[PDB]
Amino acid sequence: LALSLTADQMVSALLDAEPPILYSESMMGLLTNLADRELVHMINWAKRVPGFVDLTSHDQVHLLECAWLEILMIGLVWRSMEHPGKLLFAPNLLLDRNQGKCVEGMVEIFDMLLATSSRFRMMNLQGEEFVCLKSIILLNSGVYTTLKSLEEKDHIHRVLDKITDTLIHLMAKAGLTLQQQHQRLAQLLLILSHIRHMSNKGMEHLYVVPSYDLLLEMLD
Amino acid sequence: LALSLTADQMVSALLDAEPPILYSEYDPTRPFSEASMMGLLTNLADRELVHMINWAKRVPGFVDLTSHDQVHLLECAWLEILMIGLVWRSMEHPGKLLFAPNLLLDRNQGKCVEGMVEIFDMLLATSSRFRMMNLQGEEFVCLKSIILLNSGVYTFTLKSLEEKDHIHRVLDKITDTLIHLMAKAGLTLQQQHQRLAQLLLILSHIRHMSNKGMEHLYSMKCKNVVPSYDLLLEMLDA
Ligand SMILES: CC1=C(c2cccc(O)c2)[C@H](c2ccc(OCCN3CC(CF)C3)cc2)Oc2c(O)cccc21
Ligand SMILES: CC1=C(c2cccc(O)c2)[C@H](c2ccc(I)cc2)Oc2ccc(O)cc21
Ligand SMILES: [Cl-]
Repeated sequence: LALSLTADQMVSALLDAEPPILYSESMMGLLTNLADRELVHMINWAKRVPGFVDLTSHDQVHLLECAWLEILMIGLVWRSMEHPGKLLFAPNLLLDRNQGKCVEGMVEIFDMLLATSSRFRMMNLQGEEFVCLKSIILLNSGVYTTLKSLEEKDHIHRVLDKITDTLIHLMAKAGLTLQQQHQRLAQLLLILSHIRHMSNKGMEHLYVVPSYDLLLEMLD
Repeated sequence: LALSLTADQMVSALLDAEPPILYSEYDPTRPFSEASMMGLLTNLADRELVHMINWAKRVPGFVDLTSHDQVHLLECAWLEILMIGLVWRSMEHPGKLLFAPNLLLDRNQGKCVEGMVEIFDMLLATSSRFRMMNLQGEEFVCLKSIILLNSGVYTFTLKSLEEKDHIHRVLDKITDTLIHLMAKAGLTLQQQHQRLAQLLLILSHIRHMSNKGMEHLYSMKCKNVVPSYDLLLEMLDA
């Protein structure tokens, strides 16, 4: 059924799955409390990504274990798009570069986050595109790791071809030429490589992580 | 000159500029210790790096950048670049990595170094994926150039914006080149989009392997790992 979705239906479902923008309640305390609350919505958001519930729980948890920080980051970067120089962690928590210095080592990631946000800005990324990218992150990041082993990986890649299709359909409908569609597709997906980088540097900086058993409980 | 190339001229440019396959140090002690295996791999990686600098200077658009940005892009990209070279070389060797034609290692010989087994398995997996996708050489040289230009672009003023804008134009051209090969090979427009995406999603995996690898090299206290920024600017000169 997830494989039979049209482009419009794919977008419509992902737009409906979007978690809410939460509010903040030492600076690590705030961000952590916040990220924990965003995490719970993310689990329930992931179950509404088409094709995700068609996976075993082992593979749902593995995809979530490899993607959770990329997912928080792309959401953060998206929120902040219309607030240059600042990171809109929450509407009552708009931090700038310099306030990143409050915590040692945080400055570096803060600046990468900002740059991404500026990149999305000057590409003028759309909310329709955003939700497609966020799902690609979910499905794509942990997939490169028996009877179920091959069938699941194939399913995931066929879904990903569908989100590709969606992204293209959206671009065509927006008035982009074929060449322009290809290019914008590549530009968006190359930015994902930067978000992986940021996720690894942030995951390193946090050394405070969802364990395999932890996430398995939340799906159920 | 760079943005005036055609698809065909771009491929040829990148194909001609490919660096050579090199051999490991000959007649090392086998089996290896955790030290000697790293010594062989490190001697080999260092030697590849010199060829990579001269390769980087032939990727269209790269020399058009100031010297500070060229060194920045290489700092960010060098291990990703060494890793995709490896993955490619190891495509027709299931379950094995072809570090050198005289150094073909399986999963078990990665256990010889604490922590390498993990990275090893990520490299094998990526290698299989290229095999199943049937990655061509023409596509490979585009992906390699894409890693070089893109990995560091989002991390560096009127001119600092001119340099980004330029890099993205070249990148936009390598993308056209990728598509043009896919069309020339006779894939449908849909198939073309899906393959382009599958390929660029893999770069995301390569970046993850490169960060982990970078973490691993720092882990076992290798003084010094990584080409320092100091080091690459030396080699970039003439
Ligand atoms: C990019 C970013 C942060 C960010 C992330 C890394 C570095 C950095 O400088 C900022 C921290 C953060 C992220 C994750 C985090 O996870 C903690 C793990 N949880 C505690 C539970 C187990 F005890 C699971 C803590 C802080 O705050 C955020 C948010 O609140 C919401 C969205 C993005 C971020
Ligand atoms: C991927 C890789 C290494 C590798 C693989 C797994 C883990 C790891 O830390 C390094 C290791 C390496 C050792 C020292 C340095 I300085 C750089 C790379 O040896 C290599 C040689 C050539 C090559 O193309 C890739 C590698
Ligand atoms: Cl939205």
